[PDB]
Amino acid sequence: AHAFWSTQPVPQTEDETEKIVFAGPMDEPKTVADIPEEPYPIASTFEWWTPNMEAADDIHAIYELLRDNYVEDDDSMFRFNYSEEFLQWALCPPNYIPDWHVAVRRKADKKLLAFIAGVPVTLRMGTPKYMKVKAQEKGEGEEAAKYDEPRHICEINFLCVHKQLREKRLAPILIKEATRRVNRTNVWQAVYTAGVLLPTPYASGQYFHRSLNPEKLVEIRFSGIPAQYQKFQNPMAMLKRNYQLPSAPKNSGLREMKPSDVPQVRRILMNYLDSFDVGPVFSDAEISHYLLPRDGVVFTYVVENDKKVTDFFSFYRIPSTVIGNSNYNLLNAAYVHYYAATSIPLHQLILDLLIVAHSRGFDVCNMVEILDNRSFVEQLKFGAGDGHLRYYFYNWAYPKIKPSQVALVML
Ligand SMILES: CCCCCCCCCCCCCC(=O)SCCNC(=O)CCNC(=O)[C@H](O)C(C)(C)COP(=O)(O)OP(=O)(O)OC[C@H]1O[C@@H](n2cnc3c(N)ncnc32)[C@H](O)[C@@H]1OP(=O)(O)O
Ligand SMILES: O=C(Cc1ccc(F)cc1)Nc1ccc2[nH]cc(C3CCNCC3)c2c1
Ligand SMILES: [Mg+2]
Repeated sequence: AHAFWSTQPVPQTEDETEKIVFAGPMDEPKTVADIPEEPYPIASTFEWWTPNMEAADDIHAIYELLRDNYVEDDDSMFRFNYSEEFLQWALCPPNYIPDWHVAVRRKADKKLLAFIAGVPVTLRMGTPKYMKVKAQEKGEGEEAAKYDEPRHICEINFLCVHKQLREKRLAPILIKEATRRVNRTNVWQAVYTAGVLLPTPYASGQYFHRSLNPEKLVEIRFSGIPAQYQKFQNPMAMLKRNYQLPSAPKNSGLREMKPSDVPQVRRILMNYLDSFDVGPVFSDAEISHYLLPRDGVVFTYVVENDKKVTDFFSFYRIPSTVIGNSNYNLLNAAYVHYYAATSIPLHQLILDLLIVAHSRGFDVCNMVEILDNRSFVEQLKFGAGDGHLRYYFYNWAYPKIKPSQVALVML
C-alpha cells in the first residue's frame, strides 16, 4: 500500500495507534557515527543544494518553486503564495541549522526541482494527561513519565516537488536525505502536519474560516452565498452586514507588541500552553523571533493593564494565488497564531484580532481547532472548511489526542 511509509519508523495503522499507551521512540537507538556521512545517492542529472535562506536570491528561488508548485485547494482555484519575507522568518529562527534546508536542482541549468525544510523546535511530547491517568491505574507511572522532558526535535514543512517531476518517487528521496541530515545532528524525532492522510496521525482537526471581505470571497469562489440567504431580497447585502466588524479595536490598551514585552509574553504564553498535551517551549529569543511584529508577515498585539501585559494575540499572513479571476489575483488570508488571555474572555480578545485584520485589508481569518480555538467559533462567526489538518510525528509513538490538546501552531 505504501512502498515508502511502510519502511519508516511511524505507526502503520489506526489499530496500531489505538494500542499505544506511552510516548516514546519507535526505532532502534542509533548514534551519529552510525549515520552515513555522504548525501543519499541521487540521479547523476540532479544534485543536492543547501540554499542560504538569509541570502535574497536563494530565498527567491525557493519562493518561485513554492509559488508555482506548492499546496492548492482541491479545485485548483487557489495555491499558497508564501512571501520571501515569510520564508526567511519561518526558516531561520534562532539556532536554526542551515543544513536542514534541503533542495534538489537539475545539474545542467540549476533549475530547482524540489525542496523540504526542517527547523528546530523544543516540544513537550510526553505521554498525554488521559494516558497518564490510565498508567497510574495500572501502576505504570514511571514508564508513562519517562519522556516527559521537553525534547529538541525537527519541525518539517514546505515539502514540494516540481509539477513536472510528480509521481517519480522524488519525495521519499527528499525525506530520506532530510532525515539523514537531522540524524547527523543527533536529532531523532520530527513533527509535521499535512492536509492529506498518511500513516498515521496522532491528532486531526478541521479548518475554520471567518469571512472579513465576503463580497471578494464570494467573487473568487472561496465562499458561496449560502442557500438560506435566498429568502432575502438582497442576499449579498445581508451577507456583508452579517460579517461587519468595528472599525477600531474594542479593548482599551490594545497596542502592538514591542521588544520590551518579550518576557511578560513568554510567561503568559508558556503558562497557558502548559495546559495542553503537545506544545512548544520558547526561549525569550524564540518569543522575539516568532511574535515581534514583522511587516507583511506576523502581527502581534498585547493588552496592557497597569503597565502590565495581561493578554495578547498574534496572526500571520499567507496570501494565496487566485487562479483565473479577472477582478482578483490574490486572497489575503490571516491565520490565528499564538495567544493568551488572562483578563478577558477569549472571544473578546480574538474579536480584536478580527477587527485589526479587517482594518489591515485581510479577506479572511483562518485557523485549525487546536488550542482553545473552538471556544470562540460560534460567537465570532467562524465556519468549518473542507478537509482536516493532521498532525504527525516521525519516530515517536504517541496515543491519539483531541486537537484541543495540541498547542503547536504550524505555518
Ligand atoms: C528525525 C528527522 C525526520 C525528518 C523527516 C520526517 C518526515 C517528513 C515527511 C514530510 C512531511 C511533509 C509536510 C508537508 O510539507 S505537507 C505539504 C506537502 N506539499 C504539497 O502538498 C505540495 C504539492 N505536492 C507536491 O509537491 C507533491 O505532490 C509531494 C511532494 C507532496 C509528493 O510528491 P509526489 O506527488 O511527486 O509523489 P512521489 O512519487 O514523489 O512520492 C510518493 C510518496 O510520497 C508520499 N507522500 C505524498 N504526499 C506526502 C506528504 N504531504 N507528506 C509525506 N509524504 C507524502 C506518498 O504517500 C508516497 O509514499 P508511499 O505512500 O508510496 O509510501
Ligand atoms: O487557508 C486555507 C484554505 C486554503 C487552502 C489551499 C490554498 F491554496 C489556499 C487556501 N486552509 C488553512 C486554514 C488554516 C490553517 N492553519 C494551518 C494551515 C496549514 C497551512 C499549510 N501548512 C500546514 C498548515 C492552514 C490551512
Ligand atoms: Mg516525484
